[PDB]
Amino acid sequence: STGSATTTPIDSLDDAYITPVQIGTPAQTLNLDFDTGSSDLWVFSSETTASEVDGQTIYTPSKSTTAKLLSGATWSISYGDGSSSSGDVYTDTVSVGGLTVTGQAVESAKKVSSSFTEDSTIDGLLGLAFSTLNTVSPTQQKTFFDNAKASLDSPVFTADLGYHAPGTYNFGFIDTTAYTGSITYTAVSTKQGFWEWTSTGYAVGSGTFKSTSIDGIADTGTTLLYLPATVVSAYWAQVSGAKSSSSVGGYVFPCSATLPSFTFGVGSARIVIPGDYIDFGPISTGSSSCFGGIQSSAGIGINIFGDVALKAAFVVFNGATTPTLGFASK
Repeated sequence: STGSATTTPIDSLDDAYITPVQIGTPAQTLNLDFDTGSSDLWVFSSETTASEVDGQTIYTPSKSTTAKLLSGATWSISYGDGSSSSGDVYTDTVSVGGLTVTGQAVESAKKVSSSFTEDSTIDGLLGLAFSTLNTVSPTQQKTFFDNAKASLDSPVFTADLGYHAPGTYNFGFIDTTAYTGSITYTAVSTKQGFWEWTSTGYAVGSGTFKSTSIDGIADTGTTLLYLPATVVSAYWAQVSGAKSSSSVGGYVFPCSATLPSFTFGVGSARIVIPGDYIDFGPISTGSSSCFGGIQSSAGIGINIFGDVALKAAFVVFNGATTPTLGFASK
């Protein structure tokens, strides 16, 4: 079997992407944030603290004939951005783009932190990292992809994120019309639970390519590109007036600037991020100071190939016995 679903930016900056997901019987459609950087599928629900819901669509398990409480199971998760959520667990039928999993753990939010409440466009998250990071206790649960894997024509999914435009998540097949040239595959370490790989280096604008290993994770759930301070400094030094602002929380630059591209290496291949992709607009409404899309990972503890990088490519998440990552231009 296969699935194919369109994923849509939540706002004009591509801060995140939502993909419609059918949960329960009859279907309850929720718009979820597909996150290759975590492994919980959780949703706003009829159990969510009422004050903490502001415009989201909720999952009501009592209205689903196929929902069953997973007795005793709870979950609790905190993300790199400081946000969090927690609750209990149902199993139910879950379909993404025509692909159906029965018995999927659907984690029902009792509590969510303010950033989730404040984002009315996201009804929950669908984790696509490795199931070893799933937070359900006392019995850890499998991700949607993990559950679907054996039924899929091929044990893969692909992320094809658009720049200021819709894109596609495919499950079980590689759309050879969706990219140009060939796909370069690179090794993955699952040791931390992530789609962790090593980039072979970088270039800034039309500059010469710097060969250097950069360990990081492919994370659709993170907006920006987080890299070592050396790399980030090298990039922003090519933008007149750019500086790191402790008050704002990263590199800013004059909104009058034309940004250079940023190239990253995948084995011998190269993915080019256009400069426009690195512009995240005024730090505040009307400001002439703009926020940069490439930021330092120092103090995160890991480098993150977030949406800024991934939307410049067609990305294959290969969940074969020996997982790998593929990148193509598009």
